[PDB]
Amino acid sequence: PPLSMDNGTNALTVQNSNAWVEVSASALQHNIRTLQAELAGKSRLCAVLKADAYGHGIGLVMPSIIAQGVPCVAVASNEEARVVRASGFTGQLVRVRLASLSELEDALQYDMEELVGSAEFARQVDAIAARHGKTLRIHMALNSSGMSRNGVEMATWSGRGEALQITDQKHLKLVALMTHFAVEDKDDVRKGLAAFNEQTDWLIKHAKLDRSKLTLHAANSFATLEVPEARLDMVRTGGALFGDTVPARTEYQRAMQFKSHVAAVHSYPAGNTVGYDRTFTLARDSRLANITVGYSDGYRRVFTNKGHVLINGHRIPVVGKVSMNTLMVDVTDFPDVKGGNEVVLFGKQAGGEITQAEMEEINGALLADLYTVWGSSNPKILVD
Amino acid sequence: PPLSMDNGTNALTVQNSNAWVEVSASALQHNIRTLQAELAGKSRLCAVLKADAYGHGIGLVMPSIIAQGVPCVAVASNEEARVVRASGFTGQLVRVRLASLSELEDALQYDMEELVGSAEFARQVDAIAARHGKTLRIHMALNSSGMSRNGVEMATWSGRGEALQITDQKHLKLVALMTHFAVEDKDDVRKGLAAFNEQTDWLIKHAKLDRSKLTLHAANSFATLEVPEARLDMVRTGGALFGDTVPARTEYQRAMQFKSHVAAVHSYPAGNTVGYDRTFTLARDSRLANITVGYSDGYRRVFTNKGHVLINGHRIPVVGKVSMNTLMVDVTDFPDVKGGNEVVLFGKQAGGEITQAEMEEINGALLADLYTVWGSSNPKILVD
Ligand SMILES: Cc1ncc(COP(=O)(O)O)c(CN[C@@H](CCCCN)C(=O)O)c1O
Ligand SMILES: Cc1ncc(COP(=O)(O)O)c(CN[C@@H](CCCCN)C(=O)O)c1O
Repeated sequence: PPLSMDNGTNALTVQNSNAWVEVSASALQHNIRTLQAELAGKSRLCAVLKADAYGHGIGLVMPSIIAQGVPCVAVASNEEARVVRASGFTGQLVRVRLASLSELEDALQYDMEELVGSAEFARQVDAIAARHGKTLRIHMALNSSGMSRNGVEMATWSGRGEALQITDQKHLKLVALMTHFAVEDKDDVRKGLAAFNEQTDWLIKHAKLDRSKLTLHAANSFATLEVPEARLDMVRTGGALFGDTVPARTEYQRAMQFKSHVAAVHSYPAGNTVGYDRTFTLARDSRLANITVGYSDGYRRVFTNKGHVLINGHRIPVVGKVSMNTLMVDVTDFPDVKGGNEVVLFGKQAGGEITQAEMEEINGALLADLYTVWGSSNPKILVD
Repeated sequence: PPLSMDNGTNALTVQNSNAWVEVSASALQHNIRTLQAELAGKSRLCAVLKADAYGHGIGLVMPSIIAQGVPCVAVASNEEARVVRASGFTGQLVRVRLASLSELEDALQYDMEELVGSAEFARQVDAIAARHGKTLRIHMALNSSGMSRNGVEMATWSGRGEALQITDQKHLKLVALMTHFAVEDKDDVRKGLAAFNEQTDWLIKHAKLDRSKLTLHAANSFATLEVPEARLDMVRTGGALFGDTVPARTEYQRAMQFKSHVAAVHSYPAGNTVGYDRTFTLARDSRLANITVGYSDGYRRVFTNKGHVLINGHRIPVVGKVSMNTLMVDVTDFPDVKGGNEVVLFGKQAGGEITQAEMEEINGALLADLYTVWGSSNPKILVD
């Protein structure tokens, strides 16, 4: 959780960092490159890079997005925008959530295209562009797939009207329409798509604006890889980039490993308890590892008496409550674990693996919900 | 999360922050002044400032610590220490968890007193001081309340022996004995104190130790407040400083509020469902507020269709799965809610209140499990 950053770059080493997150530079390029070919010049790529690149370091990943000349980049937070631009990405850059107004105003300087899903929203945002002399480009979000989140519900006549006035805006230039698929099911994406289609068609036709000057973009990762017809003009892909997408497509390589150190290993007696509130009772006569990681560090409380790490290839049980900065793990079966070893909180360790599958199960929600904040709470460090 | 930062300083402002953590400098400055009094100058005070000050900004909490002549600070990570010193705090600086050697070593530059819990750990560490020409000051950790965590187990001769060789180390000034308590409970905390006493007595004796050179220091916050006799030479408080301690002690004030904005408000019709996986169906023609905060932001997935947030003092419910960046709430009952409105996700807003108790409920862990990380994934902004 570095306390000094210069556009995503810290001064930290693996040596002097307590727990760290390893972005694989290589897996990255292999993922970009693979998508780029699978897509096949039938579609463009926005690399979906919000959440600081899903906890991978927008600043760390920007090199490689530039490297594989990816044309487009989605962000969410204003900083993500500053950093992309400050990397020299002279390309298309779009926000993939609604902003707040003040926020959006600041953003103006970064020349980002802004998402709009409502006429009242549109209206204000317009007066903000007028105010600065600038012309602001906008993606119109359409609730085609049923998210009820960013975009206008073009299902009812009200929406269709709201949609019109979004385009009546004299200081906003319209340049896309979009929806985002809501269920990761083939059939359900397929309806979403059929809807997005009529609604685009409808709005294009009836607001006498023209195809040629818009990009229509609905496909997320799962959508791109599974319902390719849903590709259309451009796709925005987070997960797949980083190798958590459809578990079956194993050509998409994990980009992020989460790791800590072993502080030291202590002995304890039969009948001791471990961590707050005496949750675990020591069954035999034990050796424990003080691992320099906690919930402060990201490794959440919910892993209490449930989770496992890897050390020296060894699958090793988390024991007792997870303290704020220190994790306790039973090495009582593994005499070969020693001070300064390397803990793998998530990933593979020559032999072993902590599965995304098994961590999600413990957590109660998807893995992003953990790793996008592991990102925030530790140093991201480039590798391969 | 600011992507550029200096010692925990950022050019981020409530205007362009998408969500953010407000640290109340009076809530702080009060809380310290309160302890310092309640203590009566009869017992020394460490500001336990770990996890970047329990997610409050450590480089933020510092200038007040310095100005109130708090003599000691307790940090966890190396950066935390760098920043304490960067800030001009000059006095006693201990680490409250075993470090791993590489990390311990890097830290030598900051003059920190290091926690030590076993003979082997000690000798190793002796080695490093040795190599460096330094005399490292060490706090011995006892397992008196039986956390089984950093503390040498003194309930067993072998362990007892370990203690003794920890003290036989040539290159380490042993300068405290401490332990930490496992149950926030008047009785269990007492047993542990009584234990800790005989063990400190014993060590001082058998190791032939100048009592006037040791700090005997055991009490956390709860212990300090609820069990005076455990104050001994010094205490170690975080929660209290931040107003997250014994709910009953209301003289200690919350120093943190969690906050975000309304993106805009969309009319979605009955029958629509909200967010990934159709988790929620609209029983009525709704007005849904789009909030520029999400699980990547720290506001985690556990709150799907569970949470409440305040706008204009209104208890408004989370609807649909908390997405990565945006959060959807139901303002159909609350037409005062417009775009741009400030949102409390945790705290108080004119007359309403999002209680620690009600969030812990849904989380399943103490509030620190959430908010130490809110700290990390959001900019912290000083107030009052
Ligand atoms: C509007 C939008 N466009 C593109 C993407 C990229 O999708 P992908 O990562 O699934 O390829 C997202 C992901 N944001 C999701 C994360 C979905 C979790 C799956 N990785 C959210 O808001 O929760 C998105 O919200
Ligand atoms: C060794 C030690 N000493 C003192 C404290 C300060 O406790 P206080 O916050 O009650 O003043 C801690 C905090 N670490 C704990 C406390 C949780 C914070 C909730 N109060 C942990 O690792 O969960 C600690 O690990």
